Amino acid sequence: GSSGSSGEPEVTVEIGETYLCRRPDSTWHSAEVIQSRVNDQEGREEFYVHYVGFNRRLDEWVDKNRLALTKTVKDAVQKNSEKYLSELAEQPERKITRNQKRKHDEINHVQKTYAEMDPTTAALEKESGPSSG
Repeated sequence: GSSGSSGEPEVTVEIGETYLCRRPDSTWHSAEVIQSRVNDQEGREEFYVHYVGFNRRLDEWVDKNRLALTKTVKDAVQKNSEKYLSELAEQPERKITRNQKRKHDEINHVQKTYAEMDPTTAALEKESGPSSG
């Protein structure tokens, strides 16, 4: 499928780096990006590239298209021979963690009882006597 595009990325140019600038000879020639500027009156972009292999009385602004931005544009992606990103270091990756807890307890109680006993008890002694005789 794929017919209607819904959004697209925006290219970008980097200063200090070298790019392939088109030439009026069906060819491309490297050119260091001096700086970058935008036209308000015209409403376009322009990058002052320097042809490191032509003349010193050159150095002129160019257009993004005129430059080589991604394999997308180039002389021909028939062969294409280049290395890959050359950068290795401690990649950003971390995720600490921790947790703990504890709880304890114990019931308690006391009880006691008593009883009251008898102290002491007893009787006396009855008696009697006659009279006659």
